[PDB]
Amino acid sequence: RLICINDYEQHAKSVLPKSIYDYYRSGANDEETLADNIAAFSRWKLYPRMLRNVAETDLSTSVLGQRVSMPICVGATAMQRMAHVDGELATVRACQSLGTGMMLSSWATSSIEEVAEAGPEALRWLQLYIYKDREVTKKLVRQAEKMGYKAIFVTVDTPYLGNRLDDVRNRFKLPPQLRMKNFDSGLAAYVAKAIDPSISWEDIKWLRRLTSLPIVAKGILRGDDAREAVKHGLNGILVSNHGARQLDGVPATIDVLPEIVEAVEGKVEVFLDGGVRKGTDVLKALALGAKAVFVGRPIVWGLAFQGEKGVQDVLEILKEEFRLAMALSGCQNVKVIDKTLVRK
Ligand SMILES: Cc1cc2c(cc1C)N(C[C@H](O)[C@H](O)[C@H](O)COP(=O)(O)O)c1[nH]c(=O)[nH]c(=O)c1N2
Repeated sequence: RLICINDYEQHAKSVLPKSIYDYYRSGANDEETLADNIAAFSRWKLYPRMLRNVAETDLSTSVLGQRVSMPICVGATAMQRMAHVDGELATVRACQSLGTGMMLSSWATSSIEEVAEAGPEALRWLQLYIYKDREVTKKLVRQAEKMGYKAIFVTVDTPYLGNRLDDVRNRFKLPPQLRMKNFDSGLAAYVAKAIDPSISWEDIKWLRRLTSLPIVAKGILRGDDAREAVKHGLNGILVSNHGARQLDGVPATIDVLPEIVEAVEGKVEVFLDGGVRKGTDVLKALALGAKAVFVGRPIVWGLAFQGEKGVQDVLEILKEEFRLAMALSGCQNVKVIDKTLVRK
C-alpha cells in the first residue's frame, strides 16, 4: 500500500472528514505559495559525486547542541487529535522511537505535561505564540522549562491568522469533544481574540530575558530580519512561510534559504520547513546550508493512517529516502553535504 509520503496524503483524504482534511491541507487565499513550496524543490538540480565510498552512511547530526538520528524533525501542527485519537501523544512516541525531535504546537489537543509524560526520552521543543495575556505566555515557557523541553520556537509571522478559503466555507471549528489543552473561520476569530498583533522586537527582548532556553525565530523570510534576530541574542532561524498558510505570494522557503544563511554569517543555525516530502528535498536544503528541516503535513497524514505507527512509518520513509539520496550523491555523512551538490 503506502510507500512514499504522497501515498499517505491520498489515504488521509479518503478517511478524514472533508472539513478536517481541508483544515490540514489548505494554504492562504489562492494557494500560490502552497504550490511553490513543492515546485521550487524540483527547480534545484542535483550534481552527484561518484566513487566516494558510501557503505557506511551516517545520517546523524545535532539541533541546538542536542543529538538527533537524522536532520528531519517534526514541526508544530495544531490540533493533532482531529486526525487520530492519540494525537500529539502518538507523535511524540514515534519521535522517541526514531531518535528525532518534536516541536509541540501552542494549539495542541494535548498538554505540555501529557506530551512530556508520553515521550520522556524524546527530544522536545515548544512552539510559542505571544498571547495578549503575557502571564499565559510566561506560564507556557515555565512549563516548557520544568518539563524538559530544550528550546522555544517563537512564531513571528502571525500577528493575525491568514485567510484559508476552505476554512471560511466550512466554518472550521474543533469536533465537539476536543479542546486546545494548554488553556467565518473559527480559528481566525480565535486568533483575533487571543493573539497579539502588536508584538515587536521589544517583545523579543522580553522573551530573551524571560528564559535561558535556546530561542529560534520561526517565520523569517528576509535577511534583514534574520540579522535583527541574531542582534537580539536569538539562537537560530527557522526559515518558514507557515506552510503557505499566512501571506500568499511569498517565495518558497527553499528559494529564500540561501539569503538567510548568508545573512547570519554562521552565528546561529538555520532551519527550513515548507514542502519537504522526499529525501532529496532534505539533501537540497542541507546543501544550501540548513542544519535540519521540519515536516508539518506529512506527520498529520501518518496519524490519519495509523496513529503512532503511521507517524513512525512516515519518518522511516523520509529517513530511508534521505539515506539513499546521500549515498547516490557520494555523501558518507552530513558534514560533507556541500554547496556544489546543487544548482538552480
Ligand atoms: C495543519 C497545520 C497546523 C499548523 C501549521 C501547519 C499546518 C499545515 N503550522 C506551520 C508549521 O509549523 C510548518 O511551518 C508547516 O506545516 C511546514 O510546511 P509543510 O506542511 O511540511 O509543507 C503551525 N505553526 C505554528 O507555529 N503553530 C501552529 O500551531 C501551527 N499549526
